[PDB]
Amino acid sequence: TATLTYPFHDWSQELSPRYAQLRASDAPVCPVVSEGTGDPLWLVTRYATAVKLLEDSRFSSEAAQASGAPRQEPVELRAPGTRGDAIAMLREAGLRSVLADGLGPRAVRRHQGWINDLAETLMSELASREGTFDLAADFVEPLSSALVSRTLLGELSADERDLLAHCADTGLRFCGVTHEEQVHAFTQMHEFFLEHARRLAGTPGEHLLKLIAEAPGPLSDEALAEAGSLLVVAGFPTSSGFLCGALLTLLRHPDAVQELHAHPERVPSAVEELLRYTPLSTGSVKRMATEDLEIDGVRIKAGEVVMVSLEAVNHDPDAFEDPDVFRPGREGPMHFGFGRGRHFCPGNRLARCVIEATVRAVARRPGLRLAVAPEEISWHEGLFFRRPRAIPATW
Ligand code: HEM
Ligand SMILES: CC[C@@H]1NC(=O)[C@H](Cc2c[nH]c3ccccc23)NC1=O
Ligand SMILES: CC[C@@H]1NC(=O)[C@H](Cc2c[nH]c3ccccc23)NC1=O
Repeated sequence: TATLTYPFHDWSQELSPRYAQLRASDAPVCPVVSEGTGDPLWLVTRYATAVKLLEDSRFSSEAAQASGAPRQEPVELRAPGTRGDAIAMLREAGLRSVLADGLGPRAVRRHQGWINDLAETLMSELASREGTFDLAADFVEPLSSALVSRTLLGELSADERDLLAHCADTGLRFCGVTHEEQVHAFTQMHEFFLEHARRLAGTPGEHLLKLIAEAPGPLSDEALAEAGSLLVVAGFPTSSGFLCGALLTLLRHPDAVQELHAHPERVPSAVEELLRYTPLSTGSVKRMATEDLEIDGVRIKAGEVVMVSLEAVNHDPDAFEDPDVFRPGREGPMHFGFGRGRHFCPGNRLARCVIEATVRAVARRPGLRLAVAPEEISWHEGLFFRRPRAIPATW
């Protein structure tokens, strides 16, 4: 119909041109309709409006996650009949900030050493390869797998890692699998943690699941299972998608990489520019109005859901001059790659650490290049978190 359906099917790094058109329109909030559910939704694409939305206490993230809320995703992201309320269930047990605690600066200082070791080990193995090699399979996959085992869940079997990864790729989708396959993904994940979370949390290590389980009524197995599913969904396809996308951005900008090779102290700024420039989610961050309000003049009624596309905001020319240029020296406002306000990614420091290690491993080795044109890269169509099927590269 004449109301836009959402999302915009921009599964590659080419952002849908619709986002810029909506940004330039006379509306600061645009009504859309969910393709997967038919629910009405509002969509924000301007940086200035997005700041107002994500800093407004009248907009609730948790209320937008509740069953029956208008939503963009085709299937509810919980096992049927369960809360799907992991952060609140941790808060209920007295686990104030266990998430941010176990992912903050002290955790980076524990893990950054082996993270950089592993990035170097992986890249050094690639430096010995002939012909074309795959940076997705042979760099991003082992690095992200080690990240999830060592920092989030505990030492996983290869079969366990393969299983959780498949559940993430199957359930976190707008399309490409059946309804039944999508629910079975969130079923199989929840069933998986109900049985194995206690054992995983009990092994020696610093992993977040152990911290959650071993912090001060006892922690129910349903809450520990909800925490496991939370860490997979929030930590696994995001890190793997982003690292793949960041590598593509670097390979597409050899002049920038040459600068980082010569001046490695500029890597942290390049990390921030990657977080702004490289797209990740194909949907949007969402919030529910808990009372009638106006945002930039547009009246929103209690119960309505307003979305912000982080990609659209990160490419807003009102915020970032030449927004479609990858400019590591950039000194613009804070990017939205980790969101904004109360729900700012609590994994942001760990993510920055793994991104930095990846950038350094690339910048240290001149000659790395994409083996084919960018438009020939194949993409997993329909994922919430963009990811190419492979990244063929050569020296
Ligand atoms: C490059 C990697 C990552 C990116 C780009 C990213 C991005 C984001 C963004 C944009 C949000 C805000 C969502 C919103 O406002 O509704 C968020 C929230 C969150 N992130 Fe990250 N993330 C990454 C990695 C991770 C990792 C490794 C973890 C580890 C578990 C993690 C855990 C979380 C959690 C639990 C939330 C929910 C916070 C809340 O709703 O209050 N993230 N992330
Ligand atoms: C993480 C699960 C849960 N659900 C939410 O809608 C928000 C936003 C969010 C952050 N990371 C995601 C990965 C996949 C889907 C949604 C999200 N916060 C939550 O904690
Ligand atoms: C539509 C299905 C799913 N629902 C969400 O709430 C998150 C919000 C979000 C936007 N960009 C991100 C990057 C990393 C982690 C979370 C997010 N995105 C989704 O795609």
